[PDB]
Amino acid sequence: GPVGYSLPLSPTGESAMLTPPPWHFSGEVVMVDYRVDPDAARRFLPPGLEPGADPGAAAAVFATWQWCSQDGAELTDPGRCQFGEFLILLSCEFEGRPMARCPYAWVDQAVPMMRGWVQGMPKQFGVIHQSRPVTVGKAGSRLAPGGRFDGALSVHGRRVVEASVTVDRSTDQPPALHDVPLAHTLVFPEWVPRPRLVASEVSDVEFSPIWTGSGDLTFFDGLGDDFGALAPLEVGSGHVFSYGETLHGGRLLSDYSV
Amino acid sequence: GPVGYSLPLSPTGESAMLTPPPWHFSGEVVMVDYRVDPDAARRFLPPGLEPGADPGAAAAVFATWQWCSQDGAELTDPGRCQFGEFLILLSCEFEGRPMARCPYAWVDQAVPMMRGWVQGMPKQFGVIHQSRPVTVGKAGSRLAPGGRFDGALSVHGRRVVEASVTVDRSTDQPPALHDVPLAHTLVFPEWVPRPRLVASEVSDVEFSPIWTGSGDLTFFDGLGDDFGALAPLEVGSGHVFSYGETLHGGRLLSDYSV
Amino acid sequence: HTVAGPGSAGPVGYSLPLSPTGESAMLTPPPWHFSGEVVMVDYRVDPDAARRFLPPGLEPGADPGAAAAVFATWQWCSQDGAELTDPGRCQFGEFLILLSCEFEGRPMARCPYAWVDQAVPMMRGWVQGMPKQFGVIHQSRPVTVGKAGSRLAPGGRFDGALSVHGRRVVEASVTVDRSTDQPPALHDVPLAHTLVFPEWVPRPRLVASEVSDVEFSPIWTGSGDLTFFDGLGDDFGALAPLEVGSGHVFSYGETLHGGRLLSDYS
Amino acid sequence: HTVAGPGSAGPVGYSLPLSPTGESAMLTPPPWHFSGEVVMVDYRVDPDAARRFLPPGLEPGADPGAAAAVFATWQWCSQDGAELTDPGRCQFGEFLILLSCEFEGRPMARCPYAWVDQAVPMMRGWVQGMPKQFGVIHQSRPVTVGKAGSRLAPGGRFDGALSVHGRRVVEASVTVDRSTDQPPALHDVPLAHTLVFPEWVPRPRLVASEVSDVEFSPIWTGSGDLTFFDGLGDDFGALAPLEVGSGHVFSYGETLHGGRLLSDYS
Repeated sequence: GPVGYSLPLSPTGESAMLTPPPWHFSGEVVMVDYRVDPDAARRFLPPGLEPGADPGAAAAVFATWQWCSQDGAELTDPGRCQFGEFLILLSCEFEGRPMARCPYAWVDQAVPMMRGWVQGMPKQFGVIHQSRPVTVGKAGSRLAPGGRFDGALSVHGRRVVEASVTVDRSTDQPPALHDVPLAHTLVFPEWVPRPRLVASEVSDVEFSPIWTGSGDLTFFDGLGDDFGALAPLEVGSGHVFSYGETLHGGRLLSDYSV
Repeated sequence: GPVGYSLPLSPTGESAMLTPPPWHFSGEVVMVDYRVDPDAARRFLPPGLEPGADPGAAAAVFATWQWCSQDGAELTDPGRCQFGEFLILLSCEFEGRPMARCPYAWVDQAVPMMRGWVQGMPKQFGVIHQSRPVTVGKAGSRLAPGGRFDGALSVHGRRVVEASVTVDRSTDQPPALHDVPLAHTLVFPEWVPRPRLVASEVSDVEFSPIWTGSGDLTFFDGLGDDFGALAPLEVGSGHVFSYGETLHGGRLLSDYSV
Repeated sequence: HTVAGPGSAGPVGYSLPLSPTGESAMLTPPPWHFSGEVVMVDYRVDPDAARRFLPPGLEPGADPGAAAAVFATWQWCSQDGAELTDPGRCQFGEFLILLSCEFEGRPMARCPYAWVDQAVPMMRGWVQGMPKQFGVIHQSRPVTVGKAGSRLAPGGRFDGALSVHGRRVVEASVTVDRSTDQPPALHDVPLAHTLVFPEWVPRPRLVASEVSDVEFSPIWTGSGDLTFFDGLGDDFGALAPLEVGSGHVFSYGETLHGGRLLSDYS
Repeated sequence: HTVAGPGSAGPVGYSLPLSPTGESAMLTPPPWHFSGEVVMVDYRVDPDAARRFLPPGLEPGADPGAAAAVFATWQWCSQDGAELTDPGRCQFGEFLILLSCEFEGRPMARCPYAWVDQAVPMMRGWVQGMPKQFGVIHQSRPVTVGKAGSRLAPGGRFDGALSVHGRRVVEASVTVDRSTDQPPALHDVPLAHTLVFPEWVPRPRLVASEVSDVEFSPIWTGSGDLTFFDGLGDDFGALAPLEVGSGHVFSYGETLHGGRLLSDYS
């Protein structure tokens, strides 16, 4: 019968929408650390995932990614290997180890959306805009003190998040929530339901120098009251940097069996 | 902990991308029946699904849909309740009962894509164009003898299917492959794998008068050799009609257990 | 040199890009035929605000406060019908504002703002003086089978929405009650546009679009709802509804031929 | 009446839509600043075919067969920089063909075809005579961390693709070998355009775009590859490569001010 890593199944397996991991990623990030209501954050954490050592720590993350499979084949089709993304990250712990929970994420390409659900990452579809550094001319900012970088998310035609970073300095200190394991819930609707708590296993994590400065972040109505509960109480530092990793698969944290 | 019919989980369950079934559909269809190589068709049928009483019968189906949940809430946001689709259908049987297998499908909205995978329908993302009947002016065709209606699919920026129907007459005979149960394979990649063969349960199936005439159908390179194997040997009748149904859930055909 | 014509040298075309045979041109010469589906809401505008969008030569409407918000989806083609076989090339959606005005005692409509979702109609709009910009436009379509939508029948509801640069800026709804053969007033009068294009190295002209073979389906009418939201600026905001009137759902056809000069201001 | 200026009556603006304050206009007055990333392939074109795209006044290039296929992504803003805070408003991608030509002994480039993926740049292109249509344009970006891409270093590969109306019509690749400070010839000369807009109720002018503060990063050069596919018509097809030369990857900036008249054909 037909086969494949994913649908659609086909006689040779080549038609599958997704390729088996590992996948490599190289991206550009614009990120704002912020303070969330810890009581609201707790309600997005499933059983086994406990409040951060700093329960109020969150982040809003804009990124643009290029990705490919182990053979690098997607790289020659920039239309197939690129996507933009906006995510929320919440600080948490599993058995005393710091992690990040991603309660919400939006992307602008279908393959990364479906591949997100594969790993338990709750990706939906949206329109994501992000400033890029320039090195010539005047139409933009440089990676240098005073440089400003903006991000915006619209979902279903409504502008729901805007963020800005004005950088002051370069550091080798990665933003905390972008240098911990991500703990997701693997679950898929039952058509004819055993959620599992899992962590994504990554290797070869690499950061450019991090440009950091002041952050600004605003949420707007249009995603519902549940999302609104994660709006910033206060906004902290912003970071602009490049990031790479190899994403290998999942490790089971808990299947909630007894 | 947070809940929901699907990701993202949230404290009240409202953030979920998908709503529980049943879902209602009302659509406009442009469909071409064609002859496929029966040996190529057989290779797309999983265990338990056997060749049609007419193994060579296939169809190419363009449709535009409006859909909503039981409460009808999506209908007031046309941007959320509409999508376009192109599908291939192959004739098959399960335990002596005629069904259709959908080996390939493309849609232009994320919610229907993910909801397709929920039901085992192998939807990917593409750009789908479809002619619409007009009732005034000269810029189009009427639902009347001589009226022509076109469909086109581009995937990753490549034009891969084009079809046309010129209708001759109205009938009350639904196209065979659009009036049988659909048999899908429920399977999702294993991140840390028990495919199931299922049929979609529908009710309240309704057709407009069917306008039927000559069909034309062309495949072009750009989807791979596996897809190419399903190219038409011969092209038969085309049909233009409206269609409604309520989609309730799955029934298990086989879980391949022993 | 740019007109295909006797002894012409350079490349030619009705529009850019010019090419040796003229086939490359983005636009085709008129006439163009249109067949569309409309969801329209009549509303009351501040007449003093409306007046400031009317160029010299155009006087306030017989009812100066009469306006309309118009959602439409179109199919179009040139005389040879060639575009109709490529639905991806011959379809677009649109949202327009219309204001009641008059030229020398004759009712017309001014379109101060329009958004479309395809480039060819956008440019062709500028050619005729219609001020089209790009946006995302959604519109309900009647259904005839199933439950997922409304029928053209009493109680049927039809919605429209416009987003521009990722902000939701107009939402409209009509719930129809009854059918009539009375076309909405602002959809059955000449449109008066201003022809002007930026100077790179301007002399505006007031023109009317000449159309023929105007055709309406039966008109389904009932209550309208209309809301403007921030994101298009205060100039646009001045045209927000004071009160919202009847909504209309109908099909429309016409042939558009070219422009007639109302004034070149000499 | 359409210029904001002393005693002006009607609505005003640099372009449509006109409005009481002029704020609604789709376009802003120049100058505009550009900062971009380019992936370009030099190629050999049929010189006799190229000649037919050159209007009177423009002579064949010193090397008549020299052409280029250019992929670029841009950020742009007006003098006040206001657009830069809305990345969704200030970015676009582009694919262009360039042909070598001369005006009165001076090297220039003719752009017979261009496609962009945003409406404002499309219209602003027509304003300056650059024949821009709408398309989908993809372009590799260098990476500096990780494995999912190429570095600006020997062996780095960068790709570009154009689809128009859902058909894949151009694909290009560069594999870079070495860095240089020598800008690609067709990206460091004035562009000579034809100003023409359809008449609704045409007098073309040959113009050059005036730019300042032209700036190149170091240029990464190596082998180029370039393939045209059917779907843009035979006029465009005539410009397909006979042979493909060097590819170049670099960053580019300039300020664009306005047009200079080369000939109004009087």
